[PDB]
Amino acid sequence: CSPGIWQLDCTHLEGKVILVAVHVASGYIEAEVIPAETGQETAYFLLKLAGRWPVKTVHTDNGSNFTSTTVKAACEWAGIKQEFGIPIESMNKELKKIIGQVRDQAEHLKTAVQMAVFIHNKKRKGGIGGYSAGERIVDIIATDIQ
Amino acid sequence: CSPGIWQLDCTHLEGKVILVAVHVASGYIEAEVIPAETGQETAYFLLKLAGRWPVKTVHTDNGSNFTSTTVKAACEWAGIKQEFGIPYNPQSQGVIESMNKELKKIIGQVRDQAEHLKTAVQMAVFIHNKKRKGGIGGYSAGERIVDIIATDIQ
Repeated sequence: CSPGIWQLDCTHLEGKVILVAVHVASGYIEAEVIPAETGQETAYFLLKLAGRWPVKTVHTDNGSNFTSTTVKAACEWAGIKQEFGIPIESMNKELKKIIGQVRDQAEHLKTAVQMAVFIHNKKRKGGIGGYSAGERIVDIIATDIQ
Repeated sequence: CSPGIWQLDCTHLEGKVILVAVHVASGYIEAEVIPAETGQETAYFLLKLAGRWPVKTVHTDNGSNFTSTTVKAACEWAGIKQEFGIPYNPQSQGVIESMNKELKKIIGQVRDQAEHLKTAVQMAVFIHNKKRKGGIGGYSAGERIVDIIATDIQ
């Protein structure tokens, strides 16, 4: 597994679009409800992600928002390589599970999505000891920068 | 400085409101143009921040968006100590003001590179976090934050 590789995909709940990013080596994720499944919204999400982590390569499917000119330009500007494969998902189902679990804890889906991301990244296997995904990513990136 | 301390402020540019968080120990920042200066938008930003980093304390002023019920509940849910008082006995008040000045400087520099202010702000954040002192060697704020936090996991 490489420290700079991420997988990106869009999922759906309550007629809303959720953009999900998974740092493949750690299982860490970031997700957000976007107003429309456009290239512009996807490009905006990528720039945000690239600004906080050393993103070297992003794997995505061939959807129009992902193959868009704006996303291509954002990747060029940010120094990110895009990979598409032949024309992660084990995380979209997991995130949807946690979102179901905490859905009644907030009024809007967007808030519940963030609570679910927090829960996912802070969770320890069997809830006792070990590292969380949030701890695995800073450790992998930190040991890599030196 | 402690690995879990952040300062969060609200600034205005081109009539838009930008929320900025600075990880005091490293200089790393996260910023975003939010649609309205409300407790709801502030809380949403905080929950996002809290899910990616081990945020223990966030310093804010007493503006109505920061003292809103929704922000207090967000901090409570996330286990964040919200401090309205002047920063934790240091002199991190100078560093905390330099980033907001410095970020606005970078926003003016790249403003022509994208159509919308929101995109420019993200480009400025990227530049700020990736930037090396004098552009040669050393650590960037992005590397300092992950190193501080990783070494604190033990």
